Order: sequence, then C-alpha cells, then structure tokens
Amino acid sequence: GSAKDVKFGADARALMLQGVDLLADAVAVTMGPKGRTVIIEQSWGSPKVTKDGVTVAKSIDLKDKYKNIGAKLVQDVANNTNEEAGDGTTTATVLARSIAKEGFEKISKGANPVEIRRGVMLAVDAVIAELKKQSKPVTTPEEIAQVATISANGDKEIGNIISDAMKKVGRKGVITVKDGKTLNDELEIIEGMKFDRGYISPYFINTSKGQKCEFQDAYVLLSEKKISSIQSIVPALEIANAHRKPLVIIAEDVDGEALSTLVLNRLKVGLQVVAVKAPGFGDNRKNQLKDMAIATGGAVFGEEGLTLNLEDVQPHDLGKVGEVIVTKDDAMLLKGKGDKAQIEKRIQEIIEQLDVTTSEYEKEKLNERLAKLSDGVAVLKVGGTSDVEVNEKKDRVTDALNATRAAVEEGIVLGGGCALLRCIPALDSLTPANEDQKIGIEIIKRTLKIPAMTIAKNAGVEGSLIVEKIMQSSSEVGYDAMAGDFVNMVEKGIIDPTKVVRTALLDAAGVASLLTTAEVVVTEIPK
Amino acid sequence: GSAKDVKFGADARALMLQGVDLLADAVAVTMGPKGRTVIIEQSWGSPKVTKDGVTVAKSIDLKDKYKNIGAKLVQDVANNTNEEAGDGTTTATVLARSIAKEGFEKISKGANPVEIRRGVMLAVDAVIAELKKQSKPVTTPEEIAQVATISANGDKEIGNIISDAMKKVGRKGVITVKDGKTLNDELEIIEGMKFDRGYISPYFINTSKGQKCEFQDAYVLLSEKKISSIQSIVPALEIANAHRKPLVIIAEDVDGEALSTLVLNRLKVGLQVVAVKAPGFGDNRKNQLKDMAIATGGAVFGEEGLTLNLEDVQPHDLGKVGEVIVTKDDAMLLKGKGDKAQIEKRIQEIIEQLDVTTSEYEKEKLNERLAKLSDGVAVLKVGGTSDVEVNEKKDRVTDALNATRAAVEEGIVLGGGCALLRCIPALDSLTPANEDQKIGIEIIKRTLKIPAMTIAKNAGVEGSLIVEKIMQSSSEVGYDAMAGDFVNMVEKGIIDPTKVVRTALLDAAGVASLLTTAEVVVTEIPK
Amino acid sequence: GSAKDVKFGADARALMLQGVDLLADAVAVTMGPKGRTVIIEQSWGSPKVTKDGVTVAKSIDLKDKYKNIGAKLVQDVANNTNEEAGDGTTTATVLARSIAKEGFEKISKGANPVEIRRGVMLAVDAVIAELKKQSKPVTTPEEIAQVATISANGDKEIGNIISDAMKKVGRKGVITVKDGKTLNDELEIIEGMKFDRGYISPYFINTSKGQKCEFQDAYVLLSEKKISSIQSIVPALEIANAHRKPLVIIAEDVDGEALSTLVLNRLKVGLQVVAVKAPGFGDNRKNQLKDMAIATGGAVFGEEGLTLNLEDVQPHDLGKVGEVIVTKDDAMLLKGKGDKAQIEKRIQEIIEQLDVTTSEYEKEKLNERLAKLSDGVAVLKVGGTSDVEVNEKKDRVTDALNATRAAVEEGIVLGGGCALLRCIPALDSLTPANEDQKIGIEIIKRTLKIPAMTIAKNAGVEGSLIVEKIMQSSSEVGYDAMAGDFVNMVEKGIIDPTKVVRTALLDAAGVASLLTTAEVVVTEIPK
Ligand SMILES: Nc1ncnc2c1ncn2[C@@H]1O[C@H](COP(=O)(O)OP(=O)(O)OP(=O)(O)O)[C@@H](O)[C@H]1O
Ligand SMILES: Nc1ncnc2c1ncn2[C@@H]1O[C@H](COP(=O)(O)OP(=O)(O)OP(=O)(O)O)[C@@H](O)[C@H]1O
Ligand SMILES: Nc1ncnc2c1ncn2[C@@H]1O[C@H](COP(=O)(O)OP(=O)(O)OP(=O)(O)O)[C@@H](O)[C@H]1O
Ligand SMILES: [K+]
Ligand SMILES: [K+]
Ligand SMILES: [K+]
Ligand SMILES: [Mg+2]
Ligand SMILES: [Mg+2]
Ligand SMILES: [Mg+2]
Repeated sequence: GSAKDVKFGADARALMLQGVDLLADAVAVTMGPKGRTVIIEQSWGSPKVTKDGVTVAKSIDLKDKYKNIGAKLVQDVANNTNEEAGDGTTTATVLARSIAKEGFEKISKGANPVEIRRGVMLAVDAVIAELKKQSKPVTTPEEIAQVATISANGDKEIGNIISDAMKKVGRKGVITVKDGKTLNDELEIIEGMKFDRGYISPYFINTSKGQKCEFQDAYVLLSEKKISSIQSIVPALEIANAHRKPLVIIAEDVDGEALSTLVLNRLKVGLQVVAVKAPGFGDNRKNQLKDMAIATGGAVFGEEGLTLNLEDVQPHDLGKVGEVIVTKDDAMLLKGKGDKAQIEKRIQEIIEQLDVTTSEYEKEKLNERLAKLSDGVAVLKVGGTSDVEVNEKKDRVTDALNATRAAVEEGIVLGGGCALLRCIPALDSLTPANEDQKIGIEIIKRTLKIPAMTIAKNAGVEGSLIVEKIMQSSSEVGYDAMAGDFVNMVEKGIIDPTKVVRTALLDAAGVASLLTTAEVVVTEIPK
Repeated sequence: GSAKDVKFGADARALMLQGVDLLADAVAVTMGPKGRTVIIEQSWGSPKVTKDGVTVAKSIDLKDKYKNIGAKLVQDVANNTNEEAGDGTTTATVLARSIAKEGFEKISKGANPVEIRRGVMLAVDAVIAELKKQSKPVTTPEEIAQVATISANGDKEIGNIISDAMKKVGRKGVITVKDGKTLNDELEIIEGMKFDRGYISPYFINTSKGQKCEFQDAYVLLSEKKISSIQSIVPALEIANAHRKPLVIIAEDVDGEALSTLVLNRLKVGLQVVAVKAPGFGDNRKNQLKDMAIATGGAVFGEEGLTLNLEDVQPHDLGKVGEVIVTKDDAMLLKGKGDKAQIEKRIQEIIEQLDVTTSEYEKEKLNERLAKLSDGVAVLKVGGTSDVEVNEKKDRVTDALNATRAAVEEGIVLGGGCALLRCIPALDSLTPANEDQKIGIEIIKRTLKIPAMTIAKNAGVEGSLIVEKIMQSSSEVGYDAMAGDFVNMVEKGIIDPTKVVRTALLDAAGVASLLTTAEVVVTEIPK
Repeated sequence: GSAKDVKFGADARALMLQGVDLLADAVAVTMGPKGRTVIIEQSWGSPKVTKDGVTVAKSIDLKDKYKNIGAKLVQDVANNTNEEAGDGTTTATVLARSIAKEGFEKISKGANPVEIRRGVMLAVDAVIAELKKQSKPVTTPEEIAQVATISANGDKEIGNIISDAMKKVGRKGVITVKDGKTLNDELEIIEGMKFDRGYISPYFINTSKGQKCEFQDAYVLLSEKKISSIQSIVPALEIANAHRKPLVIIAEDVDGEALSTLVLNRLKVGLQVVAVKAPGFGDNRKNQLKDMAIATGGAVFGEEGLTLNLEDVQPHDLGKVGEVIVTKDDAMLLKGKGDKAQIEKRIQEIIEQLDVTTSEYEKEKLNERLAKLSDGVAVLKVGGTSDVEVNEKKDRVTDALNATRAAVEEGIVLGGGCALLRCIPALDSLTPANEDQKIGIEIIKRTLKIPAMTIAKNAGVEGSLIVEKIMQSSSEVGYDAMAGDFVNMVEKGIIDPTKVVRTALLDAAGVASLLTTAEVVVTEIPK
C-alpha cells in the first residue's frame, strides 16, 4: 500500500554493494590477533567496545534503503554464523562480501546468475568435504587450551581457565560465564546439588561464623506439596529425634504452624532441623525434587500420581546425605546416599530426554539437571575495573567457550585461514557443467584466500604475498600474524574448529550467491 | 467528497501505460530458466528475494495515482492468475502489458474500444479452444516429474521429490510444504491416523528411549465428552484388564479423578493405559472422532444424538489397533481393525461432502480427513542455510506443486510459450464482424508471441528471431532457452499445464481489454 | 534499527579525544589546593558550585555523539573512582585523558593497540606494587587529621572535627554528614541506643522544661507485637508498681485500650510509665528490639518462634536501664543493665553478619546496630549561610571522610602526586615483551607525572620544572603548592591514601587503554 521506488540492474547492485562494503569494512578491522575494536554508542548510557563481528554487524543500519538491504543481508550472514557456531562471524562477513563483490562483477547480459549460484554451492560442497577430510579430532586438553586461547584473541589465561573448567566438569559439562567484582578472572566449581533457595526461618542457623546451617549425615524429607498441617510434620520429627540425626525438609513451602513447630523444637529442646523451599517453578521443580530423591535415596511425598502422604513416614523413606550447607541465599547437598543403579537410570532417562527437544530452553534445564546428577557445574567470573572492560572480555570468553565446544564435537583444522587455503586444489579438481558454474567455482576459489588476506592485512603486512608464500609452502606451514613468522601451525597452537570454518563458509555463500542473482530492487519511498 | 483530478484521453492513457510498464518491467526479468530475482525490502527485518511474479507485482505501488491505477490493474491480473492456478503470474503480467499497450496504440477518433474488447475476447475464446484441442493428458509419473521440474526453475530434485510424494500419497493426496532445519530438502510420509495431541500425563511413558508410549494390539476408547468421574472409566479398565490388552483413551479431556485412577493403575499394578486429548476445536473434533471410531471399529461415547454412556461398555464397543505411538506432541494410530465397508462408506460420504462446500477452509479439513482415512499425507521440508533462501525455494516448491496439480487435473501442452505460438493459425481462421473486432483479433495475435519472446530475451538472445524460427519449424519443435537450442519439447520435458496457460491468457485479456476502453481517469488530489 | 553513522580511524579518534579533552579540561581546574570551582546549572532552581571531579564529569554531555562517547568513557572513569574509593576523581580524570591522548598518538599501521593495552596494564601492575611497597600504615590521630585536612582542600577545622569524631566513636565507627542551621560546623555524639520514635501520648511528659519524659533506673518492657488489650499490659504495671520503679514500654504500637489504661494510671494515681513505638519497618525492627533486649537485659515479648506472651511477665524478664530520655521525635536508653558477655556475643554475631552482605543497604543497617551497641554514632553538621555554600562544603567533608576511611584501611603515601612520581624507576626496571608493550610502558611512564604537573599548573607555576626538581630531589621531598616551596611532605602533612591513588590509576588505565584500541566508531544519526 505504501509508495515504492524500483531500481534495475547495475545501479541497484552498486548501491547494495556499497551497503555490504560499509558493513564488511566496519567488521573486518576486528579480524585476527592484530585486529582492533569497534565502539558502538548505546542510547541508555556507556558505549560498548567490542571485537565481535556479529555485534558490529547487528549494530549498523543505513539511511539509504538500497544500501540497508545489503547491510541486512550481511547481518543475516553474521547472525546465522553466530547462532550455528557461536564464533567465526567476522570470517563469514568477509567471505560474504567477497562472494557478493565477485558475483556482482561477473553479471553480464549472457550470464545466468542462478547457475552461477549453483556453481558456487557445488564448490562450497567440495570445500566442505575437503575440510572434513583434513580435520582431526581433539584428544588432549592442551589442544583444548590452544583452541580456547586462539579464540580469545591470544589470551592464554582464558584458555587455561577454560581448559581447567573442562578438566573438572567434563568436556560436555555445563560452564556459565558471568561478571566478577574482582580485577582477575576466577573459576568456581559447584559440585553436588546446589540450588538457589535459602532458609525459610533465619533461626535455623547453627554455625554463626558464616551465618549458615551445617549438618553431617542428615536425613532428608522431600515434599511435592507445601507442608501445612502439624500432623504432616510430627512423624518425620519423631523419626529424626528417635534416631538422633538431623533433618532437612525440602518442600514447596512451609506454613506458619509447621514453621512454629520447627522453630520451637529448635529453640527450646534443640532439634537439628532446617527447612528449605523447593527450587523451580512448575514441572522443573518436580523434576528437581525427583532428582534429589534419587540422589539422596528417598521418596518425594505429595505425589500427584502416587499419592504418598506425609503422615506415614518410614526411616527407609527418608533420604540421607553426609553434608548439607544451607545459606540465606542458597542450599547444597553433598554425598547423598542414593542407590547408584537408580542414579544411572535417571541419568540415562535425562540423556534420552535430551534427544527429543527443540525448544532450546528445556535443553538447558535438562543439562543442568544432568550436571547436578554428575560432577557439577563451572562458573567463570570475568574480571575488570569497569563494566565496558568486563563486557569486552566476556564476549571473548563466550567466543572461546563456543569454539572449544565446537572443537570437542567436530575436531580441529589449521588456523589463520590456512584451512580454506588448503582446499583450493579440491576446487582445481572440479569439472564445471557449463560456463556459469565455472564462474561460480572461480568465485569461490578467489574467495578462499580472503580470511588469510584479511588477517595479514590487519597485521600491517601485504596479505597477497603472505597467502602466496603459504600456498607455496608445505601443508603444515602457515603464517603466525602475531609473531609475523611462517610456522608449523599445529605445533604453535594456531588451530580452528572445523565446525566454525564450514559454518562461516556455508552461511556466507548461501546468502551472498542469492544476493548476486538480483536484477530489480524494490524499496519504500522514505517519508 | 474529496477533491478530485480528472484527466482525458491520451495523457491519462500514457500515464496508466507508464504504471503498467513499470510493474511489467519489474516482473518480466524473472521469467524463464534464465530469469533473475527481485529483492523487496520488508519493513520489519530481512528483505525478501523472489522469482515469483505475483510477489513482485503485489509489492509495487506508485506515488503517481494515474500510474498507480494501471499498476493496481496489472496487480489484479497477477493476483487472479495466482488464485485460479497458482502459477503463470509472470506470463499473465507480460500478456496483460502487451494487450494494454497494443490497445492503447489502436485508439483513435473513429475507433470503438468496446468492440475492440469484444474482438479480443472472441480471439481469446478461439485460442483457449485451440489450447484445449492440442492438450494431452498426463499418464506417467515421468511427466509429473517433468512438470514439477520445469515449474521449479529447472530443479530436478524438487521435481523428483514431488513425483515421489505423489507416487506415495496419490495424485489427489495432501502434500504440505514447510521449512526445514536441515540444509537439504526432505519428504516425510505420515501414514495412518496421526494427530497433534500428545499424552496427558507423563507417567504413561513405557518406552523412554524416545520418550514415547508404545503399545501393540491395543483397545481404543473414544469419547465425545470429557471423562471426569471414576465410574466413567472403571468398566473400560475392567475390560482391558480382563482381556489383558492395552487401552488408549481418546477423549475431549481427562479430569483429575480419572487421571489419578489411570496414573495409579499405571504405576502401582502396571496397567497398560494411555490418555490422549481429542484433536480439533469444535465440529471437526467430533468428525475426527467418528472417523477414528470407523477406522478402529469402535463407537464414540457421549454422542449428542445417540446418547451413549461410558458406564456400560462392551468389549465389541471398543475399537482395536495393531500399534499406537503416543509422543509428547503427537499421537498416531496404526493398523485399525475397523470394517472395510464402513470405512469406504465414510470415505464416500467425505467425498460427497466436498462437492457441496466452497468455504476453502472446510475443504482443507475434509481433504485432511480423507487423507487420514485412505493414504496419509506428505510433508515437504524445504532446506537452506538462511530464511531468505528457504523462502525463495519454498516459493518455487509451491509453484511446482500448483503446476503439477493443474497438470493432473487438466493435462499438459508445450512449454516455453510455444503452446500460445501454435494457436496463431486458429486466429488466422477467424472472420471478424467489423473493423474494431479485427483490431482486437490482431491485438491478441500479436500478444501471443510475447511469452516466448520474453523467455528468449531473458536468455540473452534476440527473441523475435527465436519466435520466427519456432513458427517456421514443426509443431513439436520449440526453443530450449536453458540449453539455447531447438529441440523436441515433449522429449526434453519442457511442458506446461494447459490450465495455467489458459488462466494466464484469460485473466490478462479480461482486465487489459477493459483498461483499453477508458477515456476519462479520475484520481484524488494528493494531500 | 535506527540509522547509523560510522567513522574510521584518525577522524573518529580525534573527535573522541576532543570529547575527552573538554571533559578533562573542565575537571582539571579543580585539582589541588589552588584549584577553582565549577558552577553547574540545575533545572529546578539554584546552581551548584562544586570542586568535586565526578560532579563536574557527570554533569557534562555533548551534542556531538563522537565527542560524547569519549565524555561518557571519562565519566565512567570518574564514577568508578568515586564508587570504589570516594576520592581521587580529578586525578583519575587527568590520568585517563593522558593515557587516552598518548595512546591515540602512538597508533600507526604497524601498531597493535591491544598489545599496547597489555603493556599499559603490566606497567600499572608494577606501579601499584611499588605504591604498596612504599606505603605505611596510619598509627596516630595526627595523621588522621592531616589526611582529612588535605582531602578537605586544606581546611584544618574539618580535619580536626573528623579526627575528634574518629577519636570518640572509633576509626571504624559510624559518622554521618548532614546540613546545619548554624554558620559554623558542629559535631554531635549520640551514645547509647537512640532511635527515631518519640512518645505515643503527650501526657507521659514528666519534665516540661524540655517537653520530655525523664526517668532514672527504669524497667523496660519490649514487645514484638502490638500491645492492645488490658490483660496484655496489667501485670507489667503490677510488678512496676510493686517494685516502685518506672516503666518504658517499647512496642510495635499501643492501641486505645492499653493507652487509655496507661494515661489514666499516670494522670490519676501517679504511675511512672511511658510508651514508645518500635523503630524500623520489617526485620530490622525485630533485630533492633533484640539488640535492645540484649543491651537492657530483658526478653522480647511476642516472639514469632518462641511465643512469649505478655500475660506472664516476671521481674527478671523485664530489662533495666539507668536512665531513659523520651522526647517528641526521639527516645534513647542509657546504661542498660544487660549481661556483658551476651552483648559481646550479639556484637560478634553482627560482625559475622557483616562478613556476608552485598546489598550495601543492609550493611549500613548492621553497622548502625553495631554502633548503637558499642560506641554510638557521630553526626557532622556542616555550616553555611546559604544552601549552595553548605553543599559545596559538604562535598569536601564527604571527600575527607572517604579519604580518612581509606587511609585507616590501607595506609598513606606521599601527597601532591609525588607517590606516582616515585614509581617511575619501577617502570625503568621493566623488560617489555615486544615493541607495543614497550609503547604502553612508556605511555604509563609519561602519564605518571600528570597529577603533580596539574597541581603545579593550577598554582600558576610551570609544572614540568616542578616535576623535574621533585624527581631530582630526595624521596621524602615534594612540592607544597600551597606555600609554593619544596618541603618534607610527611612532616608537612601533605599525604594521600594509598587506596585512592591506586584506585584512580587503575580505573583511568583500564578504560583509557581500551578506548585507545578502537578503529571504528558507530553512532546514531541525530534526529
Ligand atoms: N596468531 C595468529 N596467527 C594467525 N592467525 C591467527 C592467530 N590467532 C588467531 N588467528 C586466526 O584469526 C581468526 C580469528 O579472528 P577473530 O576471532 O577476530 O574472528 P572470527 O573468529 O572470524 O569471528 P568473531 O569476531 O565472531 O570472533 C581465525 O581464523 C584464527 O585462526
Ligand atoms: N528450459 C526451458 N526452455 C524454454 N522454456 C522454458 C524452460 N524452462 C521453463 N520454460 C518456460 O518458462 C516459463 C516459466 O517461467 P516462470 O515460471 O518464471 O513464470 P510464470 O510461470 O509465468 O510465473 P510464476 O512467476 O508465477 O512462476 C514457462 O512458459 C515454461 O514453459
Ligand atoms: N598543599 C598541597 N601541596 C601539594 N599538593 C597538595 C596540597 N594539598 C593537596 N595536594 C594534593 O592535591 C590532590 C588533591 O586534589 P583534589 O582533592 O582537588 O582532587 P582529587 O583527590 O583527585 O579528586 P576529587 O575532586 O574527587 O576530590 C592530592 O594529590 C593531594 O595530595
Ligand atoms: K573479530
Ligand atoms: K517468474
Ligand atoms: K578537585
Ligand atoms: Mg573468534
Ligand atoms: Mg512458474
Ligand atoms: Mg580530594
């Protein structure tokens, strides 16, 4: 319904290329070890300093709508690369700009850009097959540290701390990045079942040094329903007092009558009890209670299908731990006495629940449940003096974690853009179906030198000479742009994940080669 | 009541022709195998790349209201062609522009454009009769693959996957296109009675390998009313326990009492039961329940007319299945033991229900029920690396499905615009009533060369020489613009549906010949 | 989504440096004893005159977005230095401007600004280690007075009054600044437990000379619940009348029946009673009541876990005070007769509660409770003839308290910028890893003379000659810019807190060295 402007052919393609060139020229300055940063103004306060390609891409829009179309398409390239792999967005941006420029140069009257796109995709398939052929799996934690160090702009402390976290909680474990109140980065390992639910009554503290509740070899009473009646808590207290053992009551809530009974028996006769609210909101709360029951060797009272009531409690029905810490903010359970076979069965059930899930919010919850049933979670606290420093370093820590996970799942190739450089003879061994497919294959072949050229150009040297000397060298030798040397890349640690490289190439090609099929561009007339 | 501007004659016709010419020049670049794409800016995000004619047409509005009138009329041409046939909108746009231009050139003082319109419609009737005379029915799945390949811009994989879907679910079956999370396209065939309602309680899972409920040779209890009381569910459980067979209960819902009984019997004694909500949101829900009862050999309980009660259930009253799969999001019934004659009677009743409806939404539900009763449905998942490529390919998959259905229902003619080229002697055999009808017949005769000329022009060659060489050749010889040679069109697979060609010609002519009857154009003053 | 402007390299860096330079040039005029003030217009009335660096920094925003980015970054520096330390924001501003300018000058094609940042942070670590080596603890109240005098722009009366406050309530005690209605500053020491709730009924006044209620050796009845009934107040009156001793009833509230009984007993028969509302809203009210019970040797009635009722009150259950003062607005308790070891246990419990707190709102509440239990609080009332004068002097009093607290916790170094000047040989004893780290070390080395140069430049002398003559002198000799001569800084009292100096240096370096890594700046289009 709105009035439209319509452009045809080379003028529209030139304007779209100007937009692509602006966004890629702003992104490409951040590539490699000698890459620089981009300052983006935020409308609500302090500006953001970043070295992340998708962050620079997403934060650029142009007043010219023909240039903004190309900007949005390269934004789609960088965002798809960020979603699929979590790293390699700058590489994807420069590859997409190169494919778009070389495809725009090759459009003539007799050219068929759709067949050029077909040739581009065939060449990308060949290059991805070569990348999977030349990849090797990660088998040492030193390779993990090298991947996390390269992906964090040569920061060996971030690589070492990610390697330590992955040593402790496992290669497929849960690691969460957050900010820190200290100048230095730190790694905290949370083992057992720790959840962020504190006390219900402050009077339950029996360790005034840390203002916390401390028991050893304690009974555990787990309730799916909120414990309200006094008759629902008297037999459990009777068991816990007749056996002379502490009692941790984890429930949905505890009302005033049961709280008054617990606090009276704590402050008057000296009963070792503590009440903790059940973590979670909804079905995940019930799943976490079942996990705690299996880990502690108890049964959950208040079942909505089994109807287990709190008035007939047996000593075998109660779970057992060998240490519990209850703080005002959180509570943890240590060395639960649950049966190992049932714990393994619950772990297998969680793993099989992970196979059918697509919401990507239930997967995180299930992974957290699996981690709490296993060696635990790792928290990386990122240090700095200001919020802008912490955000800039946290983007790099997230990049290193994503690249390390991709290297774990799919292996490693040579870093520095040399992996794409070693795939050129696999395009030289290709027979095109026609001239347009040949044009597309040559477009991809010329594009395969772009990441190494950009990394060398950011280092202040002539990238074409560097790429020529890499291609004249052996297959193990590439260019260390940090030292400015020609080195064995595996022995020097410059390595990339295979997944990141192929994700960047595929996501750049699929959009740029479709952008180079256009003849007419329709925009709205600006108001 | 708004102030108006009024234009007379040749200036108004020139402005409307400028609008028609702009829209047709933006649409015509997408025609043929060597056609290109159009990028349309979307206001909310990523732009849209398309080769579809009606998408380019509908997305163009002009600030000049006199040009916008012609643009809206040729939009109506493309939209009517899309509604009737689902393909051929670019052909319709270029035919409409040709008729409008030739009719605007032929208006003089002594001319009668209404009689010119009469001659145009008479010529179009002659051409449509010739097209139906020269059409051939589709009798091989190879022709199906050829039609779907030509309609999907020469993609052989889309044509092959549509041919496989149409082999499996039938030539009049249900085939639904949707997006895919994988780079490649896939075809999923859903057989039996699968609906979008999963379980009710997660305790019914007896196969945790895929988090699903798995039974073989199960009883089915189907209820049109909600199952809430204990006495509504106890006799059915008694029958299922006495005969020692599983029981799936498909109802409107299951309230807490019956659900508690079902879960308690599932967990404690080990009763093989599962509860599923009835699919649908109204009358279609009851129709689907009746179809399930006929397919499974049972009866629907709680019927509004028959008044069947759940408190007196017989073993013959329950339906039977050979296998039922109940997952979290869907449930399916396989190998129903219903009577074949009643299934055929229900199928015939559904077929006769299709002949007395025109809402185009109940028709889809009736076709889905017919597919679930006889052959199942097919789902084409379209692959790509980004959403823009997925949408661009999904447009062509939809075009190929529409063209294949049109070819099934009405047959095929020659592709490449040669079918319209072979209808010119039929116009040479006509005798006009007067001079204006002769003018209209000549307008249609000159218009009939336009699609082949446009297809050859987009390929980079001179279209007039190509059209002359086609008309000088045999009736089976046309121009392969993809290979750029002169071939047997049927043997090379370059074929079109007759319905698409005649729909495009009729829809272009009816609006453009009425546009060429105008003398005064009234617009609003732009505020 | 908004249209963006993008700038590259030296032009963007020049604009950002222009913003940094304007903000630092407005802040730097306030540095040192001969610094001047800044008048900031306030939109709701009288302007604000200030000598505080963070106040000038926070109150400057620019219409040019590229200059505003640098202004916001130096504002972040000053705000961080204000939050961690409470002083030294002008020093941090000038250090940040120096690091930003020297880093912008050193960027070339072959330069790597990230490694330059690495060298900057390594040099700052060396300088902070040297500062901690050359620091000495505060051991005399004369040093406290000297620190508070230097931090209050040479006002020896503010330094003397802060030294007296820290003599009376301790160096870790609670000291609160507020305005005064008198031209001169004054210090008020509040001992005992004084809270903000006066009487309830005006008939309780037994000393009309000050309109106050005055008892000596009084019983104290504390209630956690609202005393409302006759039975809830009768036996306390019975024992206080049988022992012939006054009664102070501190409760949540007193309803009409109990209040009528108390007023009738006071007016008719002459009962020495007074009712006081319980200070606080929430858990802090209950904690203050427990503090008063431990201090007075009584028990809290109406406990939510102990359930102690007001109908069985014993003489030992009541607390005892040596003197109570009750006025209209406040009430205080003096010489409570509580057991000393329980008071010490409560004090240690409060101290251990202070170990785990992060809200920084409960921390001041716990500190106020600890002050009301150990040694009272100090209030500094700032004098002046107008509100602008009182605000300008209150800023300096707050600066002096913050610097005094930092000197208590972390020690002192030489004032006048000489402490940073004595850390230059510790950078001369550093071996850089490469050329860019050498550049960063030289940037910090040239930056270390900036505060002394600015202090000397504000005094009207040539700062470079002063800094050269300081560095040619002994390690104890600096420049008194107030007297304008070279003196012994420790013997003249010109000393700084170590924490303030290291906080300013670290906060300036961490942000300026990250600002000097930028190559692209993205701002929004000004609407
Ligand atoms: N010392 C080095 N010598 C040569 N190449 C290096 C060196 N360190 C890293 N690289 C290469 O530089 C690239 C990393 O660049 P960078 O991390 O800035 O961008 P990216 O991974 O494409 O995207 P993103 O901006 O999202 O992180 C990789 O190809 C990596 O192999
Ligand atoms: N290889 C070929 N050689 C010659 N003509 C071809 C070839 N492939 C397809 N055609 C012809 O090109 C036309 C298809 O063009 P296209 O599908 O772009 O437009 P359309 O059907 O008019 O509209 P729509 O945009 O809705 O698909 C048909 O007439 C078809 O017969
Ligand atoms: N008489 C003096 N001679 C020399 N230097 C002095 C003298 N008095 C104070 N100084 C120095 O001047 C500096 C104090 O400056 P000023 O208090 O104005 O700013 P600041 O501490 O950087 O920040 P803020 O504006 O937040 O107070 C300190 O370095 C102090 O040692
Ligand atoms: K980057
Ligand atoms: K088309
Ligand atoms: K100052
Ligand atoms: Mg990276
Ligand atoms: Mg088509
Ligand atoms: Mg100061």
